[PDB]
Amino acid sequence: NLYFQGHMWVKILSVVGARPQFIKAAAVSRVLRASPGVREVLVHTGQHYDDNMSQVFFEELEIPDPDYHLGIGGGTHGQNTGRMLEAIEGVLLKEKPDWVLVYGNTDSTLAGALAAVKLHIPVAHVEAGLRSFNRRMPEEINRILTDHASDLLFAPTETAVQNLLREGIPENRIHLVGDVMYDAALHYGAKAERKSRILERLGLQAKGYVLATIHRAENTDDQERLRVILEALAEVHQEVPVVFPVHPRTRKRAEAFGLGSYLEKVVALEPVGYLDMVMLEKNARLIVTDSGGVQKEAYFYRVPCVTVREETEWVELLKAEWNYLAAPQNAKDLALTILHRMRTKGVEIDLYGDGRASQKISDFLRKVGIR
Amino acid sequence: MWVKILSVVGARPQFIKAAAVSRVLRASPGVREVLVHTGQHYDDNMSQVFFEELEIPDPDYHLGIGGGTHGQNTGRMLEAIEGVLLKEKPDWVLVYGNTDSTLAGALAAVKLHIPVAHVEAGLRSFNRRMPEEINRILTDHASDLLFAPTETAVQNLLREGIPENRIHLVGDVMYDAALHYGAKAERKSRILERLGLQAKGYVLATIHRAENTDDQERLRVILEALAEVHQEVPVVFPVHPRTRKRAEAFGLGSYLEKVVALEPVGYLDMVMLEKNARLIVTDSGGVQKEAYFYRVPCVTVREETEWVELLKAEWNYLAAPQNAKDLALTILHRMRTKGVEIDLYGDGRASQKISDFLRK
Ligand SMILES: CC(=O)N[C@H]1[C@@H](OP(=O)(O)OP(=O)(O)OC[C@H]2O[C@@H](n3ccc(=O)[nH]c3=O)[C@H](O)[C@@H]2O)O[C@H](C(=O)O)[C@@H](O)[C@@H]1NC(C)=O
Ligand SMILES: CC(=O)N[C@H]1[C@@H](OP(=O)(O)OP(=O)(O)OC[C@H]2O[C@@H](n3ccc(=O)[nH]c3=O)[C@H](O)[C@@H]2O)O[C@H](C(=O)O)[C@@H](O)[C@@H]1NC(C)=O
Ligand SMILES: CC(=O)N[C@H]1[C@@H](OP(=O)(O)OP(=O)(O)OC[C@H]2O[C@@H](n3ccc(=O)[nH]c3=O)[C@H](O)[C@@H]2O)O[C@H](CO)[C@@H](O)[C@@H]1O
Ligand SMILES: CC(=O)N[C@H]1[C@@H](OP(=O)(O)OP(=O)(O)OC[C@H]2O[C@@H](n3ccc(=O)[nH]c3=O)[C@H](O)[C@@H]2O)O[C@H](CO)[C@@H](O)[C@@H]1O
Ligand SMILES: [Cl-]
Ligand SMILES: [Cl-]
Repeated sequence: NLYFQGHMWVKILSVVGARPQFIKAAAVSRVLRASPGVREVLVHTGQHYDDNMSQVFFEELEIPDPDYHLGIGGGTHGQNTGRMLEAIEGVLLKEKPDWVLVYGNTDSTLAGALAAVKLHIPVAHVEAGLRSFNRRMPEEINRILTDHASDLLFAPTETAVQNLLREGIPENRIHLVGDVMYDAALHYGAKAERKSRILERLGLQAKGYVLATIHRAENTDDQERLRVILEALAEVHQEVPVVFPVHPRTRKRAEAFGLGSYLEKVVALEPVGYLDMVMLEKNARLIVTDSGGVQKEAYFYRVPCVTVREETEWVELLKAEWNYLAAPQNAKDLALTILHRMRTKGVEIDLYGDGRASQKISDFLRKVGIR
Repeated sequence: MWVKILSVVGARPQFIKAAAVSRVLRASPGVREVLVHTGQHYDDNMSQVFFEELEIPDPDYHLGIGGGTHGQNTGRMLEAIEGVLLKEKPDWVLVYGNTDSTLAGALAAVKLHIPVAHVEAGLRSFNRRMPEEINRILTDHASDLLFAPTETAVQNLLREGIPENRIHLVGDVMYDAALHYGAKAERKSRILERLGLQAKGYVLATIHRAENTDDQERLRVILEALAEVHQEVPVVFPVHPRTRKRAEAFGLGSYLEKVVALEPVGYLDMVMLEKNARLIVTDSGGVQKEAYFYRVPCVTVREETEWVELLKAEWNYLAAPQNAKDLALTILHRMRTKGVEIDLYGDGRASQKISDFLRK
């Protein structure tokens, strides 16, 4: 035996529930699965369950079948989170992992953190420390409580680091690693370029359209806010075609509120896969969204962005002038704002790291040691 | 115009706090209170006895959730509490202390955008293994109003970036309760008579922290320490059912027969035992304050406490359970001590301060 023979396994269990969590997990899981002395276990809470919200990401992003599908979703915050909490705990007692990874800030994120910390299993938070400072948002609650329940905090931004320090989280548990969604954009771009012909199937050409997505509860749960958004987009479409993959939350609200006819006024799609989405974003003249990740991706592709919200967690994008908030207060103004910004670019700047946040995270999990 | 306050209570120390605050809210103009009992504590001697002897109004809801894991108790409470909130739509949800019930109620509420107010906010053990440290950090960070009992708790909240306009130093509602119920206790408690004890003729012990009961070696040290003490001065020991169950589980039941072990007692009986003890040994949060209220020296069987002013003032002493004999001696040696004269925890109107803030 010449070389040193290591005898130590760590079991890392990831908890995912929703579309953006599968994307982040695809970047991180792949590095962990390739890491010596790492056994990864993946739990799918069931929060997102339609194939174009879940299965399609497992296919295109090459994620192994979850070890557990919990089958929980569609309910209230109370039912989803409550049921996930108890179910995730069951798994934890079975699998007895050394670390629990949770991602972003869905109800699934919070359920996993809570299930784990009370069993004294160390929680690590991928995308830690983002603040909208708007507690009406369920996502803000989620990230605050998850962060304060975590033993490791993988911040993507300096602002995120500052947020955590300001809430008394000790500096030694915080690591600025950048953003794994940039890793993912880099890792899957060639496959998107190879495999999507969404542009060919919509008869669209590069820079000849605007891409839009809207699903924030505060935008969809209010009939008249939603109307401002659908009406604005419809106005924009007369000037530049608007492509709009429509989230199931958004469709369900549009329907119940009777606003369905507005979707005839733009190029509305079922929700798309990541590969088609990359191609759509890459080639847009402008992106209008209330998504977190999409704001970032627009910048990756150096496409201008409008965020239809009263705030963003991703403030560096505003400072760099790649992003611009426009709250949905009236349709005329929203539309005018969109058309004006279609002519803009931000400044050249390198945000979100080197595309290897996944490797940093894996390295930090493996070397923390038994406290 | 009128204001609706829904209160969530699960366990014994929450009933006691609720009693103080309830009496004042109910009596207050422009206020309905709805009371939700999660079911976390359910034995008659941990729950009904408090409603009855403290004349707490019947809970509008009894969820009947208890006896399971953290994840079962909390996740079920979360769903069940939310259901009631959807029905009642209060202006404020009120939580107390730091049980699994506390967290479920806060979390149920904040996702419905109902303002949450934390009664007894900002206490910190800095021991993140305690399920109660997590409960309070998360509850505090989910709350809109923070009723701190001490300057330390104010400081703890500011250091975690919680804004000062949300923090009110109101003292301790458990002081209110002690003052209000003191006379009834005097009139109605016959527990000294029943147990054959004389005033200042025994030590009072309670023990129930998870780190003391789930850990066999810690639990053994404690029970062994108390049995040694009892040889010198009788030890009176109302045993938390968790503690009873863990002691039976680890085969330490016999130590309970070597002191004056009791089932858990009512508040009135407890006040009488506390008042008349030579010294109190506990790992309870509330009992360490109460010993101070009755100028009875306290020994706290833990590595830390949230109530650090009780150490500062020499009314309370830490004794971690490392060694049965070291613990027995520390207990016996603290018996004839006393702390300095100082007023902690306010004027006994913490509840009315609380009530005023809510109405305004
Ligand atoms: C506002 C907010 O809190 N957001 C949180 C939220 O994410 P988010 O708002 O980005 O959700 P979302 O837009 O559904 O997904 C985008 C992805 O879908 C792809 N995407 C989008 C549409 C589509 O049809 N196809 C497709 O592939 C896009 O290419 C893109 O890769 O949940 C996340 C999570 O917990 O992990 C948190 O990290 C977020 N926190 C932050 C701060 O961004
Ligand atoms: C350490 C810890 O986290 N503790 C938290 C915990 O309380 P605690 O540890 O005091 O539990 P506990 O000792 O059963 O009750 C004592 C009462 O029972 C009475 N008591 C006691 C024994 C008895 O037989 N009869 C009786 O009437 C006594 O007279 C006394 O009035 O739950 C509380 C809650 O969530 O509201 C938190 O505020 C506490 N946080 C703090 C910081 O003290
Ligand atoms: C509270 C929470 O965790 N919110 C997140 C959730 O929003 P999202 O709106 O998806 O939140 P939910 O998981 O509660 O789903 C809401 C509703 O969408 C419908 N539905 C959802 C999924 C599905 O596959 N099919 C379906 O029809 C159901 O009616 C369901 O009740 O995921 C988004 C990513 O896309 C995130 O940006 C949001 O932060
Ligand atoms: C996690 C949590 O919230 N812990 C609190 C809980 O501890 P406590 O130890 O009561 O915590 P639980 O509510 O989880 O109860 C633990 C176990 O005690 C037994 N049991 C409980 C209640 C009852 O009426 N009968 C019975 O037998 C059950 O086996 C139960 O499973 O209440 C204490 C008040 O006394 C508080 O100091 C603790 O902070
Ligand atoms: Cl979307
Ligand atoms: Cl007890």
